[PDB]
Amino acid sequence: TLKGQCIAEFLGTGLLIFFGVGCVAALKVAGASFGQWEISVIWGLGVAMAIYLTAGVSGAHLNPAVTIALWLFACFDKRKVIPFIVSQVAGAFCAAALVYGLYYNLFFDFEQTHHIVRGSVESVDLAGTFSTYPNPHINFVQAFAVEMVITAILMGLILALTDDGNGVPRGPLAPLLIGLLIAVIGASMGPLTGFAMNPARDFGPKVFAWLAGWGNVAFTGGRDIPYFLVPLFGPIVGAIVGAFAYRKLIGRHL
Amino acid sequence: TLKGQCIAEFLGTGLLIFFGVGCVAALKVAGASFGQWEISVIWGLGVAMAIYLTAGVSGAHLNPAVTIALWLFACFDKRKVIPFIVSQVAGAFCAAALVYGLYYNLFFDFEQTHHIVRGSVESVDLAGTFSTYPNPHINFVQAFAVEMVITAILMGLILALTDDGNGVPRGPLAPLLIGLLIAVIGASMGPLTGFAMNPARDFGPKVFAWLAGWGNVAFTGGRDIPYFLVPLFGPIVGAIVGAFAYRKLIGRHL
Amino acid sequence: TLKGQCIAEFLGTGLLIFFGVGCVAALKVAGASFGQWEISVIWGLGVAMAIYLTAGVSGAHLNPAVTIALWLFACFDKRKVIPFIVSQVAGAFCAAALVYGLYYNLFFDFEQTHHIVRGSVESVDLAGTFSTYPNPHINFVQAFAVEMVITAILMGLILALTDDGNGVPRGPLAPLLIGLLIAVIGASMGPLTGFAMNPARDFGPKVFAWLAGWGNVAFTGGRDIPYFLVPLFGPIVGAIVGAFAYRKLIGRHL
Amino acid sequence: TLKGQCIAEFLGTGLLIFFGVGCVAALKVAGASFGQWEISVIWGLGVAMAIYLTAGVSGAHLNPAVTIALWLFACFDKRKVIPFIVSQVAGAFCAAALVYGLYYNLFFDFEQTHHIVRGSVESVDLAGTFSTYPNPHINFVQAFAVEMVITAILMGLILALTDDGNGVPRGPLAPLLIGLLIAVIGASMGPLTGFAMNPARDFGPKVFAWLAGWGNVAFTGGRDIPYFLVPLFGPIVGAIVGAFAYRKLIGRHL
Ligand SMILES: CCCCCCCCO[C@@H]1O[C@H](CO)[C@@H](O)[C@H](O)[C@H]1O
Ligand SMILES: CCCCCCCCO[C@@H]1O[C@H](CO)[C@@H](O)[C@H](O)[C@H]1O
Ligand SMILES: CCCCCCCCO[C@@H]1O[C@H](CO)[C@@H](O)[C@H](O)[C@H]1O
Ligand SMILES: CCCCCCCCO[C@@H]1O[C@H](CO)[C@@H](O)[C@H](O)[C@H]1O
Ligand SMILES: CCCCCCCCO[C@@H]1O[C@H](CO)[C@@H](O)[C@H](O)[C@H]1O
Ligand SMILES: CCCCCCCCO[C@@H]1O[C@H](CO)[C@@H](O)[C@H](O)[C@H]1O
Ligand SMILES: CCCCCCCCO[C@@H]1O[C@H](CO)[C@@H](O)[C@H](O)[C@H]1O
Ligand SMILES: CCCCCCCCO[C@@H]1O[C@H](CO)[C@@H](O)[C@H](O)[C@H]1O
Ligand SMILES: CCCCCCCCO[C@@H]1O[C@H](CO)[C@@H](O)[C@H](O)[C@H]1O
Ligand SMILES: CCCCCCCCO[C@@H]1O[C@H](CO)[C@@H](O)[C@H](O)[C@H]1O
Ligand SMILES: CCCCCCCCO[C@@H]1O[C@H](CO)[C@@H](O)[C@H](O)[C@H]1O
Ligand SMILES: CCCCCCCCO[C@@H]1O[C@H](CO)[C@@H](O)[C@H](O)[C@H]1O
Repeated sequence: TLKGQCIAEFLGTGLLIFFGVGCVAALKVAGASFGQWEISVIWGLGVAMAIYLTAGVSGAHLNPAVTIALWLFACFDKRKVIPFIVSQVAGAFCAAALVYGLYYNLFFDFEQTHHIVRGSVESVDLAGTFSTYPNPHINFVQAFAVEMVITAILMGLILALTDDGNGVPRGPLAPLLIGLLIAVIGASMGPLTGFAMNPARDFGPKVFAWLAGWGNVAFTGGRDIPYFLVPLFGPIVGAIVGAFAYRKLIGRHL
Repeated sequence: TLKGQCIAEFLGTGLLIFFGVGCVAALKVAGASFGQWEISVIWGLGVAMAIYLTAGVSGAHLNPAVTIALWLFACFDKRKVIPFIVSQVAGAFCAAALVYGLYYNLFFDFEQTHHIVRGSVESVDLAGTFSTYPNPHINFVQAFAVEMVITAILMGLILALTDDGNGVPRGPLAPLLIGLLIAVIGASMGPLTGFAMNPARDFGPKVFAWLAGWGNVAFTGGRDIPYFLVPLFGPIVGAIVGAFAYRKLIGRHL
Repeated sequence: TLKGQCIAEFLGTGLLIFFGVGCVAALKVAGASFGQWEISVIWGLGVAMAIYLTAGVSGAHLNPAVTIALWLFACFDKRKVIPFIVSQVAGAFCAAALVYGLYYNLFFDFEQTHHIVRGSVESVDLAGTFSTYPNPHINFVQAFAVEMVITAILMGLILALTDDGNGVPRGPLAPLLIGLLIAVIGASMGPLTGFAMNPARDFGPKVFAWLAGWGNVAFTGGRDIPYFLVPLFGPIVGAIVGAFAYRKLIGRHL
Repeated sequence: TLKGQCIAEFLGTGLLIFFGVGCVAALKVAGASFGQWEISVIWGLGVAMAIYLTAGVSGAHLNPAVTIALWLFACFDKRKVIPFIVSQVAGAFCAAALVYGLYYNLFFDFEQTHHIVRGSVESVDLAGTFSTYPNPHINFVQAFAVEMVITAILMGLILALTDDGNGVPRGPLAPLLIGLLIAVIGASMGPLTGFAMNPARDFGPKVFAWLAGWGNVAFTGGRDIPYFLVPLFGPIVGAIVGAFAYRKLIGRHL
């Protein structure tokens, strides 16, 4: 039932944000030792678990860019596109709230200790706990290209890993492999834009940080062009290219 | 036979405490370099091995919260609930003793070198080798919510990973995936309460540290409200919610 | 179709260079925390994904040394040897360009900040982002022996992991295991020559760095004997030994 | 054929020493960043590959303690016990020589730079590249207990992971899981005695270091009681206990 699938998409998306935002909070306000690889593998494995939990019900999109691409290139029912997307964004938002609630005290003590004013340009770093912001050395267009390229890779490899007509079927290994895929993308490209690749994963938590005291910088990242636009459209404009490229360059040759 | 299952639960629970408490001892008194992720993945993989060793005999609960939840939502024989729980706690206690016995000299030389009085409030850090204690910035109720939420997630995902009617069956991959699940929980939430999620895993070693010279602080953690209560009830009150949530939100939609 | 296989070899080789060169760029110009193991596992998993993507089409050589060895010991069609090799080198070259394009600004700001003249002997370190260079303490012949030994091991274990007549078939696990194989080679021998083991993986990006401003040092590494020769021939002269050794010492005993 | 099995045991044992001793050399003389977990996982995965390579031919013992235990509790042909053990020790010795040959220059430059006299008590640290030595805070008997306990665990879990009558068969996952088992043992107990658990893995390289200039300390570790005895007998006296415990406590209940 659609209602059951929307619930799964809500829970699955919330689950990966819980693990994801959770580990970044540990790094930022709990002093945990996490390198780029550790942060990336935790996000990836977190995603794998979310897939294992919801694949049997909704098919585990847990990503608006993936839903839209599967609609355009996988015959996914267009009537379920918006219901899935609203569920994904709602789950991400709620999970972000839950993580903030559990780490609550550490956020305030860190801001107090380091004299950080939440909502200021300097608080964007802590806001990074919830969503993505661009590397200091790159601009809007450059950040957009990054998200576009990595999401295309994400979509393309998701199709390849789940395409049973491509080599030996992965079976139950598929979700795990998708998690490791996210891990290598995060390790190789993460320093540039925080490998968002998912509109729900970014906007939901951004809206929460906005409500929790970070204000407008949660959306702009302290940049002239409001940054939230990149994690919103770059992934969509990227998953479509990825899906297209797979069928034309790999599938059409299987 | 029940006697055979209690032996397996004793060994399995002891095995994961051996690996778990062992790596934390290495970190604390042997100067090993371990970040939050490393500590978490070792605990998780340690649990996976314990499952591989005992699943075929007892079903590998190795956790009182899991036993009680499987009794309430999986038709697990109620007559085996207490026998399993006593075996789990006894195994955890013994393994803790074994690890202390192997690292014995390093404990005393570390305390001597750093002028630490075992049993004092400052020795709670070393006591952390055996069991869990709350992050300095959070209190009793906050720590209780953490354990409740993560154990619910643990139970829920354990059911999802072992539910063959949910997507493609994991088969022999299940235990490993459960280990990785524990790893991501430990990495994302571990800095808050040491992701106990298991009454036997915490109480058994706490009782040992109590007997080995840490005294009352082993139970209180140096807090007004005796901390041991959290790792004792939070997990139980959490595994039940998790089990419930799975059947109602995911299973009922498969 | 051969055209379809050359496209897959181009994409697959480009994919592993993207992830590989990407993570090294993060380490060198983005300040990411990556140890030898992290760098090695990312390269390995990156290779695994490239295999999953192309195995079903071309068989996933993604390495000139592997193509030549499979031709000499696996009846691989000799008419496809050169088409595969040109595709592999072209894909590696293009991916290197793409990674440089995404990290563009970080390269210049790093060189500016650390007063590094691109093209100078001191810029060889940054050039290391794209390809391999020898450890300061070893010379040409020593570096050649390293690449020869590790590629022989690579080829031999690739055959063993994919040989269904050897123990229990790995099935869909094969690519992942090959990735982990590369990871352990990189961790144990990587500090010596950057575990190139693949002519396309090294020459393509070297030619790019040459064109992007590093000049002649991209090829020589600042050594009397032009270093590029080692990653070019050592792997070939090594994959053949490895393939030979497998059939004679292991296969002939199955 | 026995000759073919002895060759596989020689190669397999040599392979894991190559990866193992290789990564420790990187850490000690090549300045690579490796924590206890990284070193442990590399050794483990290295062992997994050695198993994948030789399991189909010899059954992949690659360890005298395992051969002897399988003879006493698995009906392994006693006529092949000594031939296997000589092959294991010879392979370990040769691999150690090969690793030293590839890292040759780094050893001398490190000793020169840090004014270390090879053969002196202070050179035992570098000798640690090849084999195991006890933690400064523990003595002979304590080190013996460690090796005994961990090898018993090793043997017992190897039997459990390969016992198809125990839960869902692992199939091709078995070797990998055994590698991860070694990884968690190394992470939790490695700081105490270098988790030798294998007479061939320790004696062979010790004999090499002895011949390569470390002299008598290679065998004694600079201790009154010659240390080499522990990695020699502790594992044997431990694998037997482990094998026994498995059949009596787990197998007899399947
Ligand atoms: C299983 C799903 C449970 C969802 C619980 C959501 C709990 C939200 O948590 C709450 O969020 C508030 C706003 O950020 C904070 O101010 C509170 O301190 C916090 O407890
Ligand atoms: C599940 C629904 C959660 C809704 C968002 C609640 C966020 C509460 O968060 C609070 O917001 C206040 C106003 O910004 C801030 O001043 C506080 O510091 C912050 O704790
Ligand atoms: C699913 C995502 C839909 C996003 C629709 C656009 C939401 C824009 O949101 C708006 O962004 C501005 C940024 O400066 C702010 O000034 C506004 O307060 C904020 O509400
Ligand atoms: C296979 C299971 C073996 C269980 C052996 C338990 C060994 C306990 O070990 C002992 O514990 C004592 C109390 O902590 C210490 O004082 C001793 O030094 C130590 O050797
Ligand atoms: C397997 C059964 C083990 C029972 C617990 C034995 C713990 C012994 O441990 C010892 O306890 C003494 C009293 O606290 C302390 O003074 C010592 O420092 C400590 O080594
Ligand atoms: C399976 C777990 C059952 C636990 C039952 C409660 C055990 C309480 O244990 C008690 O805790 C107090 C804490 O300050 C101490 O003062 C006591 O000495 C100690 O025995
Ligand atoms: C899906 C495959 C897309 C291939 C795109 C290749 C893009 C190359 O990228 C370009 O490379 C130039 C030379 O290094 C740089 O100067 C540019 O700044 C960069 O954008
Ligand atoms: C996909 C085809 C890419 C072809 C290579 C383009 C490399 C452009 O790279 C540019 O090269 C210039 C000349 O070396 C340098 O001076 C610049 O600093 C560099 O950005
Ligand atoms: C598939 C790989 C084929 C490689 C063929 C040899 C290419 C050599 O390339 C040459 O190397 C010299 C190094 O100093 C340079 O001086 C030249 O400018 C460069 O073009
Ligand atoms: C595939 C198996 C190849 C085995 C090759 C063994 C090579 C030994 O290597 C040699 O060892 C000597 C003694 O340590 C050193 O002095 C030499 O420098 C080194 O090259
Ligand atoms: C494969 C057979 C290898 C046999 C062992 C050769 C070890 C050579 O190693 C050499 O040994 C000399 C004597 O100790 C030392 O003085 C040198 O420093 C050392 O390089
Ligand atoms: C398979 C392993 C068999 C080992 C048999 C015992 C080998 C002992 O070896 C001996 O050890 C002594 C240690 O101080 C040295 O003095 C000798 O030079 C050395 O040859």
